[PDB]
Amino acid sequence: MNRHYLITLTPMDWFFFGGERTLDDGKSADYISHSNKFPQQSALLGMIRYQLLKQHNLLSQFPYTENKPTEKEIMKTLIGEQSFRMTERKAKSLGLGVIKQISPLMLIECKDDTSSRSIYFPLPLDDGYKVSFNETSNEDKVFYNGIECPIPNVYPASRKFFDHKTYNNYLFWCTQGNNQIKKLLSDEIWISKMQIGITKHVEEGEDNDKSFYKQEFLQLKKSFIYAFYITLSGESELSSDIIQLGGQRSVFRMEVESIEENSDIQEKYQTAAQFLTQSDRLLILSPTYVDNLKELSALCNFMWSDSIVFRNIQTTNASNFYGKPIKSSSKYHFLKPGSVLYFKQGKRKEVEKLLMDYTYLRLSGYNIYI
RNA sequence: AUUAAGACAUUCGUGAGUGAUUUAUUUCCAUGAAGUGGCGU
Repeated sequence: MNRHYLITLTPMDWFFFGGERTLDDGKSADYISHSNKFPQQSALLGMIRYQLLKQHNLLSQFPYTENKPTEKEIMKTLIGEQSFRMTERKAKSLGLGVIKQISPLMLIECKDDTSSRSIYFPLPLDDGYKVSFNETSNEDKVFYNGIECPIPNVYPASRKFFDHKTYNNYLFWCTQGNNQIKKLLSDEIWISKMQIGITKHVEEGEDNDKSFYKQEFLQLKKSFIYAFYITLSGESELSSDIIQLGGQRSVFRMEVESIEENSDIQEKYQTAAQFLTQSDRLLILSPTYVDNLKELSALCNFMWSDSIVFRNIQTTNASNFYGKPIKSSSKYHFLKPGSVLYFKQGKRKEVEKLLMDYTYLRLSGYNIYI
């Protein structure tokens, strides 16, 4: 039937998950490139597809080449005809091969024990404060670009009011304790180094395009690994290997573990995130892509949200795999993890319906909440 | 096939130029070539 795996990635060296105004972008190519802390789920999909072809010896080698029909059909049945695409955001099927669903990438801490792994999540933006939202006729009201919404009274749940100077919840990641949420600073998880690189020969070149590039390489602290859950169609197999995930040939180690069958991985991820639940808000655990933010703000009053940029590399089975890849023509803005959507009385169901209507994005571990 | 791939912080560069171990300082101070006669009553 279907087969469920847990896939742990261990950084062998300093990795580089980059992208936005990255190098070789032109328009002041901006040699200084900073690494994103996580890869896009598209990178996860592509890595899975690349390794699936590696196991079956179906990769493209040598300069521009061709394909015979039967290997084309086996690539169809294994990986799919087309990469992760934003245009298929409302397709009810993943449009790929044996891959059905992947959980959002999760940060996992591996203590030196048989003891289980602690799952670390970004700290909710509302953690530490209470939002009361007093609404009995006009007593206070705010317009967000021309929409009526209640007033967000925010107090430190410890009265005073929200001092943005004290606000440091965006710098923390959380995990479950006995009954205390364990807060970890982002620096205690990711260490960064700036690298200076040049081309030695020196030929005719112009700045941002000849030499002298600086890249941010991230290292993940000792006992921390990246993980996700995958469902495969059952006629394939995933083998432990050494992978390339990210930019500048960032090399990782796959440990593929088979979890017991009949296990919906979405329920597993939500069980992991259960300790952050609050009855009055929806916690965004992974980037979300509501097609109308004004529509969402209609039913949510205070959206304690941030934004991340998403851009995808678009390739098919027959594409120049050695060349400037085709990037997604549109830049897609996603809701940062840890974002808080505060809804009206009731009305939770149709905002959840708006969030889950992107079933293709739900399957690629994006619009996940708790 | 993954906002990817490719790229030595490198090429040129003398720890060198100018600059007396020189200036000041009596081998000097004290000091008798001196002392005494002897016998032959």
